[PDB]
Amino acid sequence: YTIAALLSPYS
Amino acid sequence: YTIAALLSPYS
Amino acid sequence: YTIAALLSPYS
Amino acid sequence: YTIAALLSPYS
Amino acid sequence: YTIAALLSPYS
Amino acid sequence: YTIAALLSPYS
Amino acid sequence: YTIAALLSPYS
Amino acid sequence: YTIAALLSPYS
Repeated sequence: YTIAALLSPYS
Repeated sequence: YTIAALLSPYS
Repeated sequence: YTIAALLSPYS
Repeated sequence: YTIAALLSPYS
Repeated sequence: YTIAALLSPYS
Repeated sequence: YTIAALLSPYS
Repeated sequence: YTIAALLSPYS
Repeated sequence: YTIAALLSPYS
């Protein structure tokens, strides 16, 4: 399988 | 702010 | 007799 | 994905 | 902050 | 199969 | 001839 | 996964 996820939360 | 992200999942 | 079978399961 | 299989049964 | 996530993949 | 999960996030 | 077989796969 | 197979060839 293949998975790609990106998360760049800012405050 | 600045954000740069790249994702190239392959299968 | 003769037999030929191929199986390439992927996940 | 990639798959290559050959079968030539003879009788 | 508060976060709640559940993942139960099966095969 | 069987699965049981509980999540009660508070803020 | 006589044959007896049982299979109960579970998931 | 689950698999169940039976084969009783006779001659």
